[PDB]
Amino acid sequence: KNSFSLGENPNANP
Repeated sequence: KNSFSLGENPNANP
């Protein structure tokens, strides 16, 4: 079972 890497966008990013 391949674990997917979540790309979370930074707090208050322009």
